[PDB]
Amino acid sequence: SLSAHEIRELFLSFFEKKGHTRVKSAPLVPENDPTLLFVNAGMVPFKNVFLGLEKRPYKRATSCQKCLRVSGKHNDLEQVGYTSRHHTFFEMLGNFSFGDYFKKEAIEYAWEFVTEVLKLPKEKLYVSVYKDDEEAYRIWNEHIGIPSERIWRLGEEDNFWQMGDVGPCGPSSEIYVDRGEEYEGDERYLEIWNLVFMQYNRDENGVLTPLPHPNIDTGMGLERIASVLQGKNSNFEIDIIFPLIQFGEEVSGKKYGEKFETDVALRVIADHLRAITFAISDGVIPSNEGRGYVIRRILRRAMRFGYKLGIENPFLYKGVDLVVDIMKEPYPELELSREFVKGIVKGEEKRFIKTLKAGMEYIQEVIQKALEEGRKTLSGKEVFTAYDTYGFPVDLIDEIAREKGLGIDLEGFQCELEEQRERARKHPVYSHLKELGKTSAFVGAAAL
Ligand SMILES: Nc1ncnc2c1ncn2[C@@H]1O[C@H](COP(=O)(O)OP(=O)(O)OP(=O)(O)O)[C@@H](O)[C@H]1O
Ligand SMILES: [Mg+2]
Ligand SMILES: [Mg+2]
Ligand SMILES: [Mg+2]
Repeated sequence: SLSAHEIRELFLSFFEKKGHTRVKSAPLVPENDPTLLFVNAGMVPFKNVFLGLEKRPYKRATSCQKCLRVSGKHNDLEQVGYTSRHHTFFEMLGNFSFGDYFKKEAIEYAWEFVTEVLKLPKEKLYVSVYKDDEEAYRIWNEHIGIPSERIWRLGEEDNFWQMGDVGPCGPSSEIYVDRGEEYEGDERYLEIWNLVFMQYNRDENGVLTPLPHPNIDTGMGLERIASVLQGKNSNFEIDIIFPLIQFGEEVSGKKYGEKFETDVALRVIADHLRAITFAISDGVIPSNEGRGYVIRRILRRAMRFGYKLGIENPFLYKGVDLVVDIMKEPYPELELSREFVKGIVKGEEKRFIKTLKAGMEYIQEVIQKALEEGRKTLSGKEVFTAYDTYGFPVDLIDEIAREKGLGIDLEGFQCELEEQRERARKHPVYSHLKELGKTSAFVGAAAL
């Protein structure tokens, strides 16, 4: 069945055998790249290798990179807690080939692990390849010997990965595990591995030119595949995250399997706990802008659902220990940051807790008040009060109102923001005008 810490260890040890020097996951905080707030894949730290800038001693490298999908174009923070497959923090596993082997090797080493290493029968496996990429279809169907009906040839939106507007990109291939007949869609056909084939380098005009030395990039979700092997139907039910859920059950008294708006918060605490744990360990302090404000948002949204559960006291600080204990094997580093990070998560809570509550009474007050006078949204002078007078993240104010079906007049919040940038300026983060709303959801009032 393999445990979480067993699958990760089987992955890295397996490819090491395939000539892949095991590398240590870089910190969630990008070293020399101010734009990319948080890492998001195993090829992030090696982005300068595929480019040809760096020349690591090894032509091959495997790693379990710590990822955080809460910024830029890959922002999942919204669906976190609403589904069973979306996390902020998550462990990505993968192999990378720096102009070494290619598709014929990337697949072989990818099929042996899934069948000869994960003990998943080859009768329920499924794969995908870029239709116009007969190169991969041959290896799969002909070489490896897989039936055609079990292979899908999709378009660009499904089988063509790119490293931005310009740079190395190319066709891809995904490995899907069939979960029976009781399920439907991407569930029954859970994506478990993403094999990316850097073949072409898109120029500034959108034209694709081949590379003289192709590359390989793979990203298998640890928690996601762990679900399969652990016969679970939720990434939140794995040996490493469930204890965190029950931790919520115990802090509130509530249990799993009853209401929808309850299982959510439970997943919210457990997930966000992982986020705010490794984050602070990798050098992030709750501030009012950029990275430092992403942790604060994640830590404040946990604070909210916790309060929605009835937990009227700082609790996440107790959850930091559980994480270190569950994650001290692959990342012993956390132990040293345990007490450290424990003081931080406890420091933030006792700071905003009193405000977080007062605010919940304010916001909810203008909710029923609004829907009575027939308003379908919250006024700009209302979401702002909660943003300033209460330090509530603008995204949170939105989620708190979205419950009753109410929205928030964007333009109002827009004008209201100008009514303060002109007021404060008449009677760090710099933001344009009319572009205030494209930054007000990522920076606090005190920093905006
Ligand atoms: N938030 C997440 N929580 C859990 N697993 C994830 C998450 N994001 C990605 N994964 C897993 O990591 C694998 C590699 O990431 P990839 O970039 O292919 O994801 P994706 O294209 O966003 O697909 P998906 O829609 O299933 O998240 C995915 O196939 C999936 O198994
Ligand atoms: Mg996705
Ligand atoms: Mg996909
Ligand atoms: Mg994918």
